[PDB]
Amino acid sequence: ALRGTVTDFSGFDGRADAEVLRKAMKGLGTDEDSILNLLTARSNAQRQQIAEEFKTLFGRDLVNDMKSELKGKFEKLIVALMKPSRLYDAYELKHALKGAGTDEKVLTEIIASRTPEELRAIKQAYEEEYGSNLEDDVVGDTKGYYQRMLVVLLQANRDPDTAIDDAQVELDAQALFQAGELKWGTDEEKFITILGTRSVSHLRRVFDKYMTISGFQIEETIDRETKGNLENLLLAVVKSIRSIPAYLAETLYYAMKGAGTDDHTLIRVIVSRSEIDLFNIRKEFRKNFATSLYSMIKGDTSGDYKKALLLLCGGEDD
Ligand SMILES: [Ca+2]
Ligand SMILES: [Ca+2]
Ligand SMILES: [Ca+2]
Ligand SMILES: [Ca+2]
Ligand SMILES: [Ca+2]
Repeated sequence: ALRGTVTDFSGFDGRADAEVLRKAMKGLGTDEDSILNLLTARSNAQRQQIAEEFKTLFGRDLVNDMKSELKGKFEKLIVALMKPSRLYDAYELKHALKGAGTDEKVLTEIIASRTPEELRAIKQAYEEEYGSNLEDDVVGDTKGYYQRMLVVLLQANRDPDTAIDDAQVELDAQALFQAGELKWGTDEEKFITILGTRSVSHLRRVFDKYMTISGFQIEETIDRETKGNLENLLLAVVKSIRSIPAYLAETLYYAMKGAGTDDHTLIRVIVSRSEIDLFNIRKEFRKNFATSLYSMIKGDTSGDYKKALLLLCGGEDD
């Protein structure tokens, strides 16, 4: 059921494509249109081969060439599109941790919505690319229970999905009830362990049972019990447990919504998910926000940036 919007090009000719790209940048000016139309029509793996051919044919670096030709957000998008899939998330994480400050929004968004299998891969790529340990970096840049919850998640050791044990579902729902609503203060340690290590199928049942017992959806309790980064993280985990696509569709909505656009987030979610579940994200989006992702992007963005974006997204109605 998980569908992306970008797939492998049928009659792919890495060499032919490279020539088209050279021609589009050679001499005075840039044919941004041909670049944009070609790249959003190739899978990430094909973009990498195109980059290889371009280098053996011209002895020039494609990405470095595009960076000198392209400008602004269009450049940022195309550059993101050229990053190998297995390196992109690591790349975004590294840059969220970089600088004096730390972009918790990015850490929270990626660590909460990625599966353990994905976190495992992201950690390997991170280390072999930046020569640093992802966990060490996160710990060094975060504090309190927010940091603890991230580290628990980074262990990529969530319980596997097996037959649901009802007594166990009851036990956990009551535990969460006593750890929050019935407690003076909050036992965050309890929330972290349960929310961070139980299997996804188990927690979905726990969320429902928790509603029955308390009359509150777990999200309401989280909002009532916590605040700050921890709150954001816990809501992200809960939301992702329920549906990653729905969670990401929501992240997108709020990136555009307001005034102006959180282009970094808009670019990050579309590119990182283009070959995973961007189609599903499209569906959850229309259902929940009554708008088509396409129409939303088409109204908040402009220029080639907007054209490339819509081509990667697609489906005006879906
Ligand atoms: Ca030129
Ligand atoms: Ca530039
Ligand atoms: Ca309380
Ligand atoms: Ca709150
Ligand atoms: Ca806006």
